[PDB]
Amino acid sequence: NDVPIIDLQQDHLLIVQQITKACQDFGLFQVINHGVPEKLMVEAMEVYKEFFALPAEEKEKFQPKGEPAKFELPLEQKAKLYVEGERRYWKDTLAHGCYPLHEELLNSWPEKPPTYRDVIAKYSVEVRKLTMRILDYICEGLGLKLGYFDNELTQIQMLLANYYPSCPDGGHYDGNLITLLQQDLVGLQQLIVKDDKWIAVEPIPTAFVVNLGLTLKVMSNEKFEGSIHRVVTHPIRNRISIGTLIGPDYSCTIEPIKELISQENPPLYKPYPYAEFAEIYLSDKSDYDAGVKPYKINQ
Ligand SMILES: CN1[C@@H]2CC[C@H]1C[C@@H](OC(=O)[C@H](CO)c1ccccc1)C2
Ligand SMILES: O=C(O)CNC(=O)C(=O)O
Ligand code: NI
Ligand SMILES: [Sr+2]
Repeated sequence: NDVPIIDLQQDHLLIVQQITKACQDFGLFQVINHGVPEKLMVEAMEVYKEFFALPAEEKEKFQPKGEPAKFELPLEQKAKLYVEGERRYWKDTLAHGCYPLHEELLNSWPEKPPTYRDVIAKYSVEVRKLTMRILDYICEGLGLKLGYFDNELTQIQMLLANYYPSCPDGGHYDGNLITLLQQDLVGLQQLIVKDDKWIAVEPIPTAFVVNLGLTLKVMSNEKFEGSIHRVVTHPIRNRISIGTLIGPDYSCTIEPIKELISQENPPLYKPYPYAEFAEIYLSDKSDYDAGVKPYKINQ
C-alpha cells in the first residue's frame, strides 16, 4: 500500500511535511492517533449497522414521496435516504447536514436506533474538530495564515453513511473542500494517475481516510491534488462506510487563493459560483473534473 498513514502525534513539523507531501502527490492519506475517541468511532459504525438493518417501515420515513432522493440541487440538509447510479441499487446513502447542530436539523435525524442523535452529534463535532486541525496543517504547508478555511468555506458538513450490498463477482472527485471517511472493510480504491491504475486504500477501522476535494484542488491552484477514488463491491460482506464531506456554503465564490498566485504561477481557474459548480458537478459525469472545466484558464 503506497497510501501514506500519518500519525498526528508525531512532532508538529513532521506532521506538516508528511501531510503536505501527501496532498501534493495523491490528494489522499490516512490519519491515526488523530484524537477522535475510538469508542465513539465504533459506536457510530454500530449505529449505521443498526440503521441499515431497520425494516421498511422505518426506512420509508427518509424517502420523499416513497422513493430515495437523488444528489441534485437543491441539496437539503434534512436527513434523507439517497441512491446514486444503478449497477449489476448498488449503494444506499443516508445523508444529512451536521453544522451548525440546530434543533430543526437534529429533529430531522433518525429516531431509531434511539442512540442515533446522541452518538452522531458527538461524532460530528469530533470529526469536524479533526477536520479543522487538518486544514490548518494544510494552511501551514501552503504558507497560509492559520484559520484560512474557518469560515463559510467550511460552512456545510454533510454526513454520508453508505451501505454497499455484497455481490459475488464509480470513480469521482468529491466536489467539496475536504472529506474524512471511516471504513472497516476493503472496497475503497484510489486512482494513481501516473499509471492510470486503481489501488486499494487499506481499511484501518480506527483511522480516518482524508481525501482532498475538487474545491481544494482549485483553491490551492493545483499545488495540491484532488483525490479520484471509487468503491468496489465486496464479494462477501455488506460494506458500510461513514463520510464527512465538508465544504463551502452554496453562496460562496471559489477561486485560486490570491496569496498563492504570482507572475510565474498564474491562476489556473477563474472565479465561479460554488452553486454553479455544484450544479455541473452533480449533473455532468463525462469526465472527473467536468464541474470545473468551464473555469479553466492559462492552459
Ligand atoms: C459519490 N457522490 C459524490 C460525492 C459524494 C456522493 C454524492 C455527491 O456528492 C455530494 O452530494 C456532495 C455533498 O456535499 C457535494 C454536492 C455538491 C457540490 C460539492 C459536494 C457526489
Ligand atoms: O464509501 C467509501 O468508501 C467512499 N465513499 C465516497 O467516496 C463518497 O461517498 O464520496
Ligand atoms: Ni468520494
Ligand atoms: Sr419506497
